[PDB]
Amino acid sequence: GVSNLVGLPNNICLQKTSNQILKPKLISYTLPVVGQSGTCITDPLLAMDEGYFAYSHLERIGSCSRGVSKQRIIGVGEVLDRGDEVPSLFMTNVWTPPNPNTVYHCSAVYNNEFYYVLCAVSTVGDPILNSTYWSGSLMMTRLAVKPKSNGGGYNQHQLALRSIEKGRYDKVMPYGPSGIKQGDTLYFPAVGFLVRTEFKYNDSNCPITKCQYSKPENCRLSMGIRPNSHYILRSGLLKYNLSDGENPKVVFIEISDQRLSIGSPSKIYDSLGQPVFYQASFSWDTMIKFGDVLTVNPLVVNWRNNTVISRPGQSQCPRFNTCPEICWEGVYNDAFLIDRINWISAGVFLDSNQTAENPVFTVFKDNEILYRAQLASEDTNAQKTITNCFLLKNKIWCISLVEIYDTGDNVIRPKLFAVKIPEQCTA
Ligand SMILES: *[C@H]1O[C@H](CO)[C@@H](O[C@@H]2O[C@H](CO)[C@@H](O[C@@H]3O[C@H](CO[C@H]4O[C@H](CO)[C@@H](O)[C@H](O)[C@@H]4O)[C@@H](O)[C@H](O[C@@H]4O[C@H](CO)[C@@H](O)[C@H](O)[C@@H]4O)[C@@H]3O)[C@H](O)[C@H]2NC(C)=O)[C@H](O)[C@H]1NC(C)=O
Ligand SMILES: *[C@@H]1O[C@H](CO)[C@@H](O[C@@H]2O[C@H](CO)[C@@H](O)[C@H](O)[C@H]2NC(C)=O)[C@H](O)[C@H]1NC(C)=O
Ligand SMILES: *[C@@H]1O[C@H](CO)[C@@H](O[C@@H]2O[C@H](CO)[C@@H](O)[C@H](O)[C@H]2NC(C)=O)[C@H](O)[C@H]1NC(C)=O
Ligand SMILES: *[C@H]1O[C@H](CO)[C@@H](O)[C@H](O)[C@H]1NC(C)=O
Repeated sequence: GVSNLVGLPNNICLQKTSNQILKPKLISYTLPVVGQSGTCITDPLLAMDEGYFAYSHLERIGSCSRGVSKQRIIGVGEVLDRGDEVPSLFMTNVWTPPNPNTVYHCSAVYNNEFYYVLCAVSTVGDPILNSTYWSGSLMMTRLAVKPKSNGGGYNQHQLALRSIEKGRYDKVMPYGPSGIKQGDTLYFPAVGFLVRTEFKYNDSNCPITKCQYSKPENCRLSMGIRPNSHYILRSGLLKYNLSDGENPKVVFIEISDQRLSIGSPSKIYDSLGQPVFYQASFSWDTMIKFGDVLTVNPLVVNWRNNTVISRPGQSQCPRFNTCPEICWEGVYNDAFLIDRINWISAGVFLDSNQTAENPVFTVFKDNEILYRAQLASEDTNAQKTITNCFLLKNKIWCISLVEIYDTGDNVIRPKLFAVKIPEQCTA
């Protein structure tokens, strides 16, 4: 079957090459995302663990940003080899909340037959864009990956969050596609909203050395979505111990201050016997942020010193920016570690400076891109990108979800690709 990337997988190519040895296969049609002309599919989540996956999206009628929310899909299922010997996703269980207008920022963790999905519940829109008026309310659903006919609360049911420990943070919420379980406590990528006049930051920790026109205040102002924001954002994890009587709390853990950046969508995952953490770059530090997790609680991450991977921005903080500016921009494009011995990772990235376009599956190390494969056209518009890799017959496969703009219908939709990591550098 399909299993996590653990133990001693088949060899992969380790050399920088321009040979086309990556051969992505399009596998969207196994999920309900091929879509209908007058509908936009937005706000996707994909998560994978132990032969299962959780998937979520919102469908809007008309406009992609201001359209009417038709339905929120939350499904789980299994990753299975089609006869082809190629992995693909198959739903087994799907749920829709009663009110699709109010669910935001879902995040999934798998544990022993069930996926847990933590979401924000808001009556004032995306909580990030109006945080003062957001109530801070949360919701968690449990889905069985193996539905059992008329299974009452086994198949689906919601859990009650009657206690949130958030220390000195006003509000706390899930903020990233997926997390990890730890026999058997759950950890969700999350973010904390700290009242700005409580943020202890020493401006003399802001790298201005040969950054022309970069005031040392910039690193503190950029910790909120706006230089005058009431809150600043701090990434971290939400802990949820399943073995806590009957009302397990949720405890916020903040990310350490090494290479601090405004809280943004993040991800924690298990690769080869140890957890990795990825944090999207939504401000001035535009080089990819991920690394082995030194310790989970408290959270400290051994950020890689990657010099080749970045992400497109706008005028102020374009791709490859490293100088402290005041900005809130960027895109979520994560990377999955596939070989620790050599620290090689795979991800889909947008190969452009100031426009979100040209999605390229790329395998890479800290200072070298080894090889790559265009996923669409060089002026294809794209956004969020979520990669998970695993084993199929001891061979490493990755599955990437990529938000692509469809020029026919003028709407975005998730495309799924399955990519085998080449076991040799010649075709
Ligand atoms: C995120 O969160 C909150 C929602 O809780 C939102 O605040 C609300 O925003 C709307 C503005 O879009 C505002 O409604 C407008 O209010 C003014 C009257 O202003 C004052 O009246 C209230 C009565 O007690 C008082 O409580 C406050 O002092 C309030 O400031 C009104 O002039 C507007 O009407 C406009 O003109 C035409 C008239 O025909 C309307 O038909 C049309 O709808 C117009 O918008 C409008 O009603 C509302 O009062 C705010 N709610 C409160 C509690 O403050 C934030 O705006 C939002 N923040 C972000 C970044 O999105
Ligand atoms: C990346 O570079 C730093 C500095 O050379 C390495 O050492 C520590 O890294 C962390 C992460 O940014 C810093 O917060 C510490 O101050 C560094 N300690 C020092 C000065 O030795 C780090 O190990 C490198 N990461 C990699 C790729 O292993
Ligand atoms: C996209 O942005 C990058 C970063 O500024 C540009 O690449 C740099 O181009 C300058 C030209 O002065 C070189 O000195 C640097 O070495 C480049 N940085 C690296 C290592 O990539 C790039 O040219 C931009 N794309 C364009 C031309 O629009
Ligand atoms: C950090 O440095 C700045 C400037 O020297 C200072 O304001 C601050 O007090 C220092 N650290 C602390 C908390 O003492």
